[PDB]
Amino acid sequence: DIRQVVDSTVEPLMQQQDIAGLSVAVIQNGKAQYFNYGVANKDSKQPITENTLFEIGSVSKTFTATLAGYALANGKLKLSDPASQYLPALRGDKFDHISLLNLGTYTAGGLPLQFPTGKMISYYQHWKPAFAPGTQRLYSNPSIGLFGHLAAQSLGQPFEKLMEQTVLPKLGLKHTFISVPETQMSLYAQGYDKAGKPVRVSPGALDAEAYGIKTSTSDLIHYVEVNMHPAKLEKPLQQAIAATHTGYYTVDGMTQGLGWEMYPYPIKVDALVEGNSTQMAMEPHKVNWLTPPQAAPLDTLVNKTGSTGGFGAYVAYVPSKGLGVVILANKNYPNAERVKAAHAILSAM
Repeated sequence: DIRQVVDSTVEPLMQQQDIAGLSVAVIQNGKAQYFNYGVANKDSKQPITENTLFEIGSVSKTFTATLAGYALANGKLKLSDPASQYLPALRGDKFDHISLLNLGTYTAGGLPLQFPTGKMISYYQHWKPAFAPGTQRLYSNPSIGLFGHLAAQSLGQPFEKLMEQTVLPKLGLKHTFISVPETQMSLYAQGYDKAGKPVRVSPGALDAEAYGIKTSTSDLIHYVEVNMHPAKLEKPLQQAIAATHTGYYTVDGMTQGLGWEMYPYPIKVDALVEGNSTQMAMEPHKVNWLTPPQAAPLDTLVNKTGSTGGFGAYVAYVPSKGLGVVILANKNYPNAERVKAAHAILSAM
């Protein structure tokens, strides 16, 4: 049944892309299944399992967004608030008329894909917007980076503390980390670059917010499951998850939430791949706001891509169907291949 379709999509994928290790998790009706291939380390030949820890890159962005949503559920913040409101050092002009919403949906006005502490603050102070806030989407790590920081500020605690001592335990995730603890170190997969060379993500400002989470398929498919079915979560988390799956604007058939991107389901794999493409990340796109932001409706696909130097993560699920797939690899292989494989598995389910 499922095990054979997953095997016949991932094995050829892994051979084609020369991936050392791949774990896949699917969920249906609250029930998870794990399909594990290859090795976490090419030297040790440590096998991949659903407890293997991977870097998930920009999928971290959904965790950041849930953190911000938890701050809003607890009255610490409004999405319309100006960013300067939460950081004195940014007061003076610019960030007085850029909203938190703007920062979180990448519409702050031209913040770049990546950074060229307070020296990152200084980056922001010297930054010259290319466009009016709210007019164009430009995928940017510093934008969601500051979104998370500010959301942490509002709650009077540092990002890392909030995430690990508050937000993740309350999601039931005990194998999701910003910093991989010493006892779990051996579970941390080795990442390999385009050439097969080992590499782990390198620290950076507000990395924790943008691309700094690592987790296993077991914890990430659970994350996916409570994002689909939040009714057992405490109320502020429920409200938070509603906030992240709210659509605030459209950009080419894709409707933007907080961290999560959303599409009609079903969708052609071709429509799904072009929505996750290289230029839909690197090119600026004008945005049709939703004058009344739209609560999550049925027949929607939720997905997220995320990459590091040596890792390739992808998440896709359709909440109204209760269907979710997670694929974690210790290779940054192309996005198109990730959605193709996810799409196949979801269909078969």
